[PDB]
Amino acid sequence: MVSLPRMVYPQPKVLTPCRKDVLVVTPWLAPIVWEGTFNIDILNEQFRLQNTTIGLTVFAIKKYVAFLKLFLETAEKHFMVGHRVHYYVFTDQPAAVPRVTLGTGRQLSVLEVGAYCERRFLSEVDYLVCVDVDMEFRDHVGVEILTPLFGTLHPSFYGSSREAFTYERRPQSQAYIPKDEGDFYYMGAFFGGSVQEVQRLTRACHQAMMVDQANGIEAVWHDESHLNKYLLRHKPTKVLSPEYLWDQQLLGWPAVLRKLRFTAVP
Ligand SMILES: [Hg+2]
Ligand SMILES: [Hg+2]
Ligand SMILES: [Hg+2]
Repeated sequence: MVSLPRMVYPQPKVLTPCRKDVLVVTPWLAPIVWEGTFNIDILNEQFRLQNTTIGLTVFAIKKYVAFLKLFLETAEKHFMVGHRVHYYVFTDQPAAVPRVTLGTGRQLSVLEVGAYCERRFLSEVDYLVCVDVDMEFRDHVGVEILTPLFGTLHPSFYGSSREAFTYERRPQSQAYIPKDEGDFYYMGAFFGGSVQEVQRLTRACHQAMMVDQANGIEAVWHDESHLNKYLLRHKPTKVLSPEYLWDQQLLGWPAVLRKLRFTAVP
């Protein structure tokens, strides 16, 4: 909206790719976010000028409440630092949520479950980021991921052929995807977008899972199977590389990953 201020940074080189070892744009022209593809100063300026607020949601039930301290402490060091952040922790144990110190412009809401409106999200944040709690941030996760709708490449399948993707393969399921279809295998543990697009996705997923239930079938990878069907039919406007969802104990640290940003806890 507003003009960016004068900024000094390296001139982009038209005849010089940022990365030659990986695909940085999908065939529907959505950027695939890898280290080296973005200038975070330009993006930070663009998003701050819009006074962007990012909501980060996590479900922590039963034993999972134990992961909240590290998750939030590391989010404080690496997630959207400099921007407005609203954490939404859905838990069955409100009194067990750790007292974590937050930087300025950041807040946390605890929502008790068994149960208990979506309209709140529309008025409180601009973007929603949905992740799992048994994780920790190890490096920068910022506005470079923000877009109307994004999915993240599952770390175990980014180099796999589509026939190997663990999509739901039974025609009887609403999440069904035949062997000759599919762009990528997205992990269900890290997706997001504008509030409107995220609610559209979760609403579609919920409806599809109910149809399957009534039909006596459960998709091979549950919610993740449906997320993949949804993103196959509604292409994400950005796709995050595995830098954003990794498991070093299980997969090591490949040369193609210049940074390990959000990882599974051992
Ligand atoms: Hg969410
Ligand atoms: Hg669902
Ligand atoms: Hg979904």
